[PDB]
Amino acid sequence: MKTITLYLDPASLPALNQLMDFTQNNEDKTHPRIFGLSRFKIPDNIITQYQNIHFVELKDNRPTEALFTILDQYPGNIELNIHLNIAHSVQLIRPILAYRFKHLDRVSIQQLNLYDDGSMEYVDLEKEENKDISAEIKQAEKQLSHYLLTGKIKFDNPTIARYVWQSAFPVKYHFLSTDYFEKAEFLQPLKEYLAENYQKMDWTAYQQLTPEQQAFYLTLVGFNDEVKQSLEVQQAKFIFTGTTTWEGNTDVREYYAQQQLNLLNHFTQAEGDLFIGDHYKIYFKGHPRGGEINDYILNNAKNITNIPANISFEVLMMTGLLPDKVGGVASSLYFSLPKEKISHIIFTALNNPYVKVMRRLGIIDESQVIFWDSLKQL
Ligand SMILES: OC[C@H]1O[C@@H](O[C@H]2[C@H](O)[C@@H](O)[C@@H](O)O[C@@H]2CO)[C@H](O)[C@@H](O)[C@H]1O
Ligand SMILES: Nc1ccn([C@@H]2O[C@H](COP(=O)(O)O)[C@@H](O)[C@H]2O)c(=O)n1
Repeated sequence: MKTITLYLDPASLPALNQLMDFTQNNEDKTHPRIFGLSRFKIPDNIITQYQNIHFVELKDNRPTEALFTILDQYPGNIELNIHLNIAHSVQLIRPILAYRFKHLDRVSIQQLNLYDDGSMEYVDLEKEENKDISAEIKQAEKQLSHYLLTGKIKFDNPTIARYVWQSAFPVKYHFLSTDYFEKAEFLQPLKEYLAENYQKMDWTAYQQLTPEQQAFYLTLVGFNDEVKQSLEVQQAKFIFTGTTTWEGNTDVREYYAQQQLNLLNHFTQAEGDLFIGDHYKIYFKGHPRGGEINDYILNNAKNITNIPANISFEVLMMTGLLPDKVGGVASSLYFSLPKEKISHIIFTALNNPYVKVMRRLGIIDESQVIFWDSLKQL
């Protein structure tokens, strides 16, 4: 019948893996594709090369009703090939299942490919440390079953629910950390349950594409020549990475802005706690959703070369353009960065789930961790 490919992600890391999927499968100009990537604008010159190509907005972590207008265009039996954010998988598939409900006879779910949002999945798993994971799976399995038959979301364990899709669909997980599932002893039943339905995110994907596909991908992720040449400088490089807050609260937005500027100053100034040297070129790699937090850095910093916030950090590792050193606020980008390039990771005590994930992984050592409120105003 007809296979329809849906690419869905309100965040960054899954959309990045999914655009690699699109690249590897881009010889096919007619395969039906729906792009719900909040953080990614397919270039119009590329859009015109394709047909059966669609775009849907996401709101509240899920495709809007406009998804239905698009699917209505394929009146035959359709099998949906779905790519999702793991943390948001339940919401993202919500409207698809509501469409399926109305068109049971002709609409099926072929397969799921799922990708980590990032650290969030691991932070949340860390909170599941003192629970019977075995029992939790079997309960989530049952509750997923009720979701698929009523369309109603009710989960006793919303975290573990994100990993029981194989009880209903052919599934593949792509993990930022397969080492997490191995080292976290409490999660062994999960690891075993997932069996061979998971792999690690493959960062070597880009070097195995053809030159034409490589340029194609860089055009998807917004990685222009200007940025390429800005990083090829004949000098040692430090990239300062920013963060963002998921709180529209103005006072908090400005606080993050103020603290992050102060953090940079600890890195780049002589009097700083994290002073790196005088012999580094300084770059700002802002969070893609930083917004006014990113603006605050640019407006208030000096001798700083901006790498536009929209380019994901991992693209620099695709293209072998990693700097000498990287420091900043704890980020999903630190999970896949070679350990030799970590200057310092800062967290926004002993029982911080995020500190624990990164301690478990070897990303930060037995080191007395650095919170950003623990730093003097320079
Ligand atoms: O919406 C994309 C981002 O979601 C963030 O998670 C939010 C969530 O969307 C919101 O509804 C509420 O639950 O707060 C969460 C953060 O605690 C993710 O953190 C981010 O990675 C994106 O997926
Ligand atoms: N400063 C930053 C922060 C995040 N990012 C991208 O966004 C993703 C999610 O990062 P966070 O965990 O910081 O939200 C990362 O994997 C990275 O691709 C970035 O490219 N530069």
